[PDB]
Amino acid sequence: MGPGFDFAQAIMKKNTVIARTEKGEFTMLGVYDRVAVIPTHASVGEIIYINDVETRVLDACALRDLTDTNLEITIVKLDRNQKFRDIRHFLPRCEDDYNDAVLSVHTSKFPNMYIPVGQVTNYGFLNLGGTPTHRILMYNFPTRAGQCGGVVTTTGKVIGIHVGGNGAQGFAAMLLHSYFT
Repeated sequence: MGPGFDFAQAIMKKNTVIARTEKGEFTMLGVYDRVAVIPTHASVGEIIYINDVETRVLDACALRDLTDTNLEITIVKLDRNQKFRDIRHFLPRCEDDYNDAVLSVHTSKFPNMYIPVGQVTNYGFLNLGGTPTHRILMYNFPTRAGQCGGVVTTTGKVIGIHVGGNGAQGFAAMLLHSYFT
C-alpha cells in the first residue's frame, strides 16, 4: 500500500521459503548462498522440509551473545540446489530503534500476510518462554501463533525475525550484519 510494504514484498518474493520442522511451519529468511535463519525454538535437526521438499541440513548454529545468553536465532546452511539473492547489505550493523516497521509472514496458515507494526523499541532483555534472551526488538501489535520467523523490515533494512509475543506486544530477535560474515 506504501513504500514500506513495497520493501517488505520485495524481500518476501525472493528471500523466503516455508520451513517445516517437528515443531511446526515457519517463515524462513534466506540471507545469502544457501544460508537462512529461523527461530531457535523451531528445533532444527539433520533434515528439514523447505517448500515441502526433504532437505539435508549441512550446518545449524543456535547463536548466543558473548554473555553466553540466548539470541533465539539459528543460522542454517541448507543442502539446496539454488542460492538466495544476497541481502546482507540490508542488515543493520548495530543495535537500534526503528520507525514504521512491517512484519511479513508466508506459511500455509498465513500466505502473503503483511502487518504495519509501527514503532520498534530496542527492548534488550526478555524472559522468552522462561529463557533469558538478549537483543530483543518490541512492537505494540497483538501477534499470534503462526507468525514466528516472520520478517521485520523498514524501508531499506531487514532488522529482525519474529520470535514471540505476550498477547499485546510482539518480539523479534535482531539481525546484525556481523552474524553473516
